[PDB]
Amino acid sequence: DREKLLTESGVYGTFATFQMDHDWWDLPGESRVISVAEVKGLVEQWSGKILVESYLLRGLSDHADLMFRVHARTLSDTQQFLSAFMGTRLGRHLTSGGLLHGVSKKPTYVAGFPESMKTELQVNGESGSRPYAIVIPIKKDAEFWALDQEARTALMQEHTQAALPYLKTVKRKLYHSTGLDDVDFITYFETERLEDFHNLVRALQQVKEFRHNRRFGHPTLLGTMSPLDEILEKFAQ
Amino acid sequence: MADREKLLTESGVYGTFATFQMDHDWWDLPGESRVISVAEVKGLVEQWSGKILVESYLLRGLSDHADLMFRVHARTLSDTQQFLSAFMGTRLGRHLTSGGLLHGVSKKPTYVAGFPESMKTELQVNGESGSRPYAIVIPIKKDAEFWALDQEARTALMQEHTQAALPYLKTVKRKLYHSTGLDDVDFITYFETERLEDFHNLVRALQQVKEFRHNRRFGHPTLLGTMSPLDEILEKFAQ
Amino acid sequence: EKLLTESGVYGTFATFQMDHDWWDLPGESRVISVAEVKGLVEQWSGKILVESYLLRGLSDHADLMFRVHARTLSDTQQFLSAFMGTRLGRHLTSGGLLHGVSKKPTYVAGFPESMKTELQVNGESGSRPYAIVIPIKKDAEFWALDQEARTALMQEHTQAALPYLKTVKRKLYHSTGLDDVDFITYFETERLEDFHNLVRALQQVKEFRHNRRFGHPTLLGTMSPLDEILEKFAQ
Amino acid sequence: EKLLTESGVYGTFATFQMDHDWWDLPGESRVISVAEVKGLVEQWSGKILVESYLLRGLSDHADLMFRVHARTLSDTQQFLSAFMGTRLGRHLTSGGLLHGVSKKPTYVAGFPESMKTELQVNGESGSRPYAIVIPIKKDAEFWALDQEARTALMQEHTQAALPYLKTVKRKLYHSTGLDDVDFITYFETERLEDFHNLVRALQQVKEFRHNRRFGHPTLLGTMSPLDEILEKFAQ
Amino acid sequence: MADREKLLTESGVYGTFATFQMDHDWWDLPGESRVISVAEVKGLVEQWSGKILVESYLLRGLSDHADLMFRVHARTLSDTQQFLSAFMGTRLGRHLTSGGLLHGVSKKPTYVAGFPESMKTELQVNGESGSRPYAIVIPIKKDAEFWALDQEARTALMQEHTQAALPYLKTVKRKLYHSTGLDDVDFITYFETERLEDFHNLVRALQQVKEFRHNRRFGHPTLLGTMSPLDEILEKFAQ
Ligand code: HEM
Ligand code: HEM
Ligand code: HEM
Ligand code: HEM
Ligand code: HEM
Ligand SMILES: [C-]#N
Ligand SMILES: [C-]#N
Ligand SMILES: [C-]#N
Ligand SMILES: [C-]#N
Ligand SMILES: [C-]#N
Repeated sequence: DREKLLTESGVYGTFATFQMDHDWWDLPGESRVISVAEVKGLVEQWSGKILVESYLLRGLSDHADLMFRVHARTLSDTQQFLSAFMGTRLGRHLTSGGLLHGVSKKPTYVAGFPESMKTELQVNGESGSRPYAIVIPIKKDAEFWALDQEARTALMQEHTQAALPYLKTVKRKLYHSTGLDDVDFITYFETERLEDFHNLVRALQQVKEFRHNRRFGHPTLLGTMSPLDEILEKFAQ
Repeated sequence: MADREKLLTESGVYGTFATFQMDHDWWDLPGESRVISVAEVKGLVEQWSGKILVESYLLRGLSDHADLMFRVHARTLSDTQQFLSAFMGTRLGRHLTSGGLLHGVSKKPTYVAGFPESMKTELQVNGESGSRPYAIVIPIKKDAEFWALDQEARTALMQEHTQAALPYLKTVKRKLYHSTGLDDVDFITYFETERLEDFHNLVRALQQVKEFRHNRRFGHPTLLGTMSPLDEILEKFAQ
Repeated sequence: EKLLTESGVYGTFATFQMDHDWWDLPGESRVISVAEVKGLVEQWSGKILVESYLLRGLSDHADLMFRVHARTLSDTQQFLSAFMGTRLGRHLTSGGLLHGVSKKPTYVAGFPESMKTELQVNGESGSRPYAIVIPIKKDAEFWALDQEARTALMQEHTQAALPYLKTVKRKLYHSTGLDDVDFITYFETERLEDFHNLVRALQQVKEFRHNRRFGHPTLLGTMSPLDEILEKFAQ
Repeated sequence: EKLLTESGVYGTFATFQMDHDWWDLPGESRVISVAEVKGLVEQWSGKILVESYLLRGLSDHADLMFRVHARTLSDTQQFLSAFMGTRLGRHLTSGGLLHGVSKKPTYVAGFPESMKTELQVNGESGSRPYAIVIPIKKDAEFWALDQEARTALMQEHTQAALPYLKTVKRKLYHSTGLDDVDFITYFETERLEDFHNLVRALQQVKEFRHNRRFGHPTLLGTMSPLDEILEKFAQ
Repeated sequence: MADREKLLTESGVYGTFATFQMDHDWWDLPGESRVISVAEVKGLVEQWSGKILVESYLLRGLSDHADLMFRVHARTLSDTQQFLSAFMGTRLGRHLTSGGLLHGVSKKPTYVAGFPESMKTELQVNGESGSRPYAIVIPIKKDAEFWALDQEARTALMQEHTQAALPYLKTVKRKLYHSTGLDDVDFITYFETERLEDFHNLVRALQQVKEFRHNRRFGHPTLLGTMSPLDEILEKFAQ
């Protein structure tokens, strides 16, 4: 039910990044192929309860080789899966990178937008395989929360407005992360055109809302989306 | 039989949050050797069950760079020190990197007396009846501004704080430790909940009151975990 | 070169540091590993451009840097993932990693016609020049400004730098959204004291105070062919 | 004794953490290592004073702390380099390291005569008391004030602390120029709840807002003879 | 015999500060093997005795996370690069974790000319005649404001700076390297002294002038060490 998890509300989303130790290559090739096999099996073992997608950060994001985007209706399940993964022979040679959670929620400000804008917001992304993926954690300043509903709705309409020209070439998803870690939002983007995504962020950097981002990125995780087998394959030969 | 509940609720009781992370080499130990290690620890906690209260949380896979957390109640910190030092001594403890470590006294309320009587009434309910609830720990440091204020001013801020939280008194258990002078934070807040989505909302609500902007440090780290008996946690390290 | 001057070309800066246990390897093993990499680079020399810098002894916690030009970052990813896969790469701790596309000038058009002319000069005729890389993040104020305001700030920026237009080669990469910086600046020079003066000069204009992040890290190295660098790793 | 109260006596705070690979050592080798250190300390007990604190289980990433007094830092350097040279010292990752000279009072003379009187009492009747160490750095503003202004700030500081003069011993080291802090504060007490109140009290005076750095780390430990501390690592 | 001092006093001479920390595995080497390693380095330095000047400082036990520091003078940084790369290559170097690394040009005074003639006279004095003095290194970054100032304003600030420091020209040797553009600081300051208490007072004095508040970065790290010949430092790593 990928359909259900990727779009519904109440679905927790977790982003876990990992980096491979050096002593992993001190292991003989044989030991490594077995290790890869263990993990692929574990992920397949969980495919019933949760969704797991893989990203190659190696060579695009500093100090990170692999990232999982995990959807689940409870974080407990996500915990059980991640603790197991980190337990495997492969997991034991991975230094845990960033770990961020956030629930997907129903839109809060879109209702107060022009009806013509709601129409355009119907489109989310393109039809693409092995797209780039970008993840940007966000913390708002105290000011942002002090604002009243009308004020923020105005800021968001300005945010949305600037982004409309990229509505097709950049898929987007927003996770509400407050209280589960040190950020207010987790933003997630898929795109085949990074030059568009770059322009999309400069455009958003010029709206008013932007200056309220006490934390913007750190880390800004850039990677290529790919099946788990092809990623681990690189660590076996 | 045993008034264990006193430590968990009484005032003057020091409360300590110690996190640990497991080394990679812990699995170089044979599966059997690891299960023996669990028993060593389980016994040690039981040996101390007279002097202190110890509760366990699985942080692995929810909190970055942390696998295990203990919430230790004790009427003096030397005792907590001895136990934690002993724990780190067990075979298992020898393969644990000490993570964050925070202390704080639980005290009788300072501002609640100046609230409306209807508010004092509602604050009697603390949490739900739940087993294996999520647990959250958020360290907090107030800015210099906050301390410069007078009692009346602060009493007003906290009354606003309480009001914002009222819709969540049931679905979120709470406890506050006074941590100033024992480390680099002023308070240690601790919460149990079965619905994190509520807790998320509880925090968005508090983010919008006045008091909030006086938190020079809020979280960093924000420790999220599952509450569970010590056996089941250590069991996981024996696969 | 097509990649070095045209727009739309991604530029990537990847830093590496050599592990201690690398020298525990026997002399033979070290030289064979060197050969593996040299081959990998030529293997990619068709799809991408790769240049090397010895940071060892000039930049802290860094021995080596690659500047990789490519029309897609996927290629750069594949190459870097491969490089770190070689026996040599397996003894390298990934240092800093930054990407940025080369873009068509945004403010130069609004400059005086005499200034546009002078900007045609970029650098000197030099081999094995020093190289410097300085990442930059602008503050929120800077983006809020209007085109005229920014066009003005940059014109003052350009003005301060004109006396160094000859002795300092320059290139600017637009890095926003691919990492935690807005620009990646890259400079080649034979005279660092000139480059030092160029930066002290720029520190005094208005624009400068809008650089929320300036350096961190400031990567200083000598430019050199890949062979000569790895050779030091063949002792 | 001699050193703990006179001026011109440098005081050094050194923290250490025991590595994991220490428990891979056989039990005997560890006791021999323990014996080594105990000897080195007694060997130096003539020239300098050294005291021990068990931070293990009270301060994160710290097991042991030394408070070393000496009339010159040269001596303290020699001792600390030697200590870290010992078999045990080789299994300790150095934590924080801070220096500060003990100096004669600067602001106390301008206080009320009744206040000078009360400050004569310093501490309690305690054995194996808790110890707290808090580094402090003042902001630029604090130094900009004139002597009269600061003297007022200190008098408000002193006033707030008077109720705790008996249950809390204090010592102040002047650390500017020997590291990245201006002051190192050190306190012994049997009641932490008192010390807690002492710090909550002082947080409310005016002076406090001038502390650009407060703690980081705030080292909490129990004071104990070196023998009983090392004993735990010989099991 | 050797005009070594060309580097220590001339302008246009790059000065580089490199710190190192000794790995744990260095003591796995047999005693004899370590002494040979010392000889290798002593030789490498003497091999370079033509092109550069190298001085050594023992940071072990005075500076956090650092054992050894080199102050290297060279007319080009490439030479310093090659030397440091060779040094880091030696048997000894292979067991050293590279700490901080900072470069800076020695330049002729910019503000001293605009001072009173009585002040220029006093500034002729630099330091004392002392052996094995303490050494301090403080990296510095000025804020944007400082550069926005005009020459006259900065000259005033520096004259106030100089004035505050006049009482210490005897007990504290000083040197200033202009570091902007070679790393993340604008200046590298270097001091030798037999009396740290004097150096301490010197810094409180400078903390009270106007100029000081423009130091966006001050120290971090503040490197304190004892100056000594390379052999006696390395000698300590052989026992
Ligand atoms: C085509 C691109 C984008 C579109 C259409 C878009 C639109 C929106 C909309 C409509 C909302 C609020 C809707 C609601 O909660 O009811 C929102 C929220 C948000 N967006 Fe975007 N956005 C885009 C790109 C981006 C980018 C590139 C970032 C980069 C950081 C970003 C960061 C955020 C954050 C942090 C929020 C949370 C604000 C809040 O709800 O309080 N968005 N976006
Ligand atoms: C159901 C949820 C909550 C309720 C009913 C509640 C209520 C209260 C009350 C009545 C006090 C004053 C008690 C006293 O010290 O006399 C207080 C203090 C405090 N609360 Fe909460 N609160 C809730 C949630 C939270 C959360 C979610 C946080 C932070 C993440 C938080 C942080 C604090 C802090 C730092 C204080 C100490 C203020 C001080 O004594 O100076 N509280 N709370
Ligand atoms: C001889 C030396 C230099 C010259 C001639 C020069 C000239 C220019 C020019 C003409 C532009 C406008 C680009 C455009 O219109 O898109 C520019 C942009 C820029 N320069 Fe330089 N520059 C020099 C050195 C430097 C240095 C040393 C730094 C930083 C350490 C730097 C940082 C930047 C940045 C961050 C931008 C992009 C600003 C923006 O597009 O918003 N430049 N430079
Ligand atoms: C019983 C408790 C305390 C007493 C009686 C006390 C009293 C004093 C007095 C009289 C001075 C001025 C010394 C002089 O004239 O040179 C002073 C200095 C200082 N105290 Fe305290 N204090 C106490 C606790 C604390 C605590 C708990 C802290 C920090 C958490 C602290 C931080 C400082 C600092 C940073 C200075 C140096 C100020 C300066 O010289 O510029 N003190 N103290
Ligand atoms: C006896 C001690 C000292 C004396 C006589 C002294 C004197 C001077 C003088 C005359 C200058 C002007 C140099 C020029 O024209 O370029 C200067 C520059 C400078 N001094 Fe000192 N100083 C002393 C100590 C210190 C200390 C202890 C520090 C920092 C911890 C320091 C930081 C600086 C810096 C950063 C500059 C460069 C400012 C600029 O060129 O914009 N000085 N000093
Ligand atoms: C915005 N997603
Ligand atoms: C609120 N504890
Ligand atoms: C300037 N590039
Ligand atoms: C106050 N020492
Ligand atoms: C002034 N050095």
